Amino acid sequence: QSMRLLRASGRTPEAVQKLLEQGLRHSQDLAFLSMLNDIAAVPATAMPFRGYAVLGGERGGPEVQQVPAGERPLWFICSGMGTQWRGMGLSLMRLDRFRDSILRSDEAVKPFGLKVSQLLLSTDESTFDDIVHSFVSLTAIQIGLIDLLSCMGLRPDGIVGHSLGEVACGYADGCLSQEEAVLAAYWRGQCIKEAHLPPGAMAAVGLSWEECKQRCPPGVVPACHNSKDTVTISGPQAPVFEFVEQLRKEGVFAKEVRTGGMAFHSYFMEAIAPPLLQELKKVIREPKPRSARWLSTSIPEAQWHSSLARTSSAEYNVNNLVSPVLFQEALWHVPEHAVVLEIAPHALLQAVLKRGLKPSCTIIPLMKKDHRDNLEFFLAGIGRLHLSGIDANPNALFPPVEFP
Repeated sequence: QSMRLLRASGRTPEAVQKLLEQGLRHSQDLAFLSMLNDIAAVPATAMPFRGYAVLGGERGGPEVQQVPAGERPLWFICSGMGTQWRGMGLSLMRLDRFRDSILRSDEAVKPFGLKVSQLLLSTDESTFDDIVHSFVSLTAIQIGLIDLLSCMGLRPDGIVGHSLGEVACGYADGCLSQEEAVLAAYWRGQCIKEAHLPPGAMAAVGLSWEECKQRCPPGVVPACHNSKDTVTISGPQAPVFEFVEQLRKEGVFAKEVRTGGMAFHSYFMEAIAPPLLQELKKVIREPKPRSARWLSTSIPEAQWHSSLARTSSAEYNVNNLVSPVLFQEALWHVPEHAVVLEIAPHALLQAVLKRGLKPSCTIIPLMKKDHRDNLEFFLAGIGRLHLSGIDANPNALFPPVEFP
């Protein structure tokens, strides 16, 4: 499985192009490429032009640009809202560190008879229609992506999650373990499955959160504060569709969100809190404290200096399911020149992230739903870190090659 990321640096664009050209004409010499990648670690101060190319496959045209001087902070965004699709991650399964993560996850769900790998390796179009399947798979993949990133020594300066994403976030913050985090996905899924709730629904709507609060029919609530003029509403299905229709009729923006007839982050879920709280309290014994890096979207800023806030307990994670997603409010804290990575099997939030952030923020997705080959895509993403001054050596992602 030849494909490699090559990164380059130099005091002139032409230096980098020439460099990339050489790697291209030595595509199959891994010892050589590994060397080139070690070389590229050079301050913009010294060598203000950086470039990259993914050798193997064809998103492989080179990218070169001038890097600006200085420190840029790295931010992890973990998506959650339904980023599932038939064949997630088989793409990335070629990276041993990734495959090893997922198998390590399988270990956590060996009981309950579920193989996340079997799930991903599956080929049934209905396979991810199951809530528990999706939930675990989503979180599995996020952990994998996190592990890939961490192997290149990438420590995030800030972490922000969205619904289920706050589980991944815990893992990223080193609050939850792989075992802990994966079961959190499982139980959250299982408790819901078992509940057999009425028919619910959710919808993205181009009103303000306040306007949403006011204009909302009874039983239908604002659920996710995605941006300043985008909010996902949530409640019993009948009225959710009725609302989205009236809204379209009057030229507001209004896109259904597939969620399996479910009203998440609403009173509906309140039913499932006590069972979930039970199970999770078993899984997260001696809960760990959350760091200042990890901004919470379940709890609002004002009650952050708080006990529920203090740690990522079963109490914290149950609250997440019930409480609304205060995402935009967290985004407000991401600084001006942040590099931001969407950690998710699909980059659903790219739109909202771009919208709720500034030209000087750089936003990098790591996977695209149904992409020809997500390794290429992910590698490209890693290339983009280079172009943005972040030091991330791809050599780490592949087997070593010393002494030819």
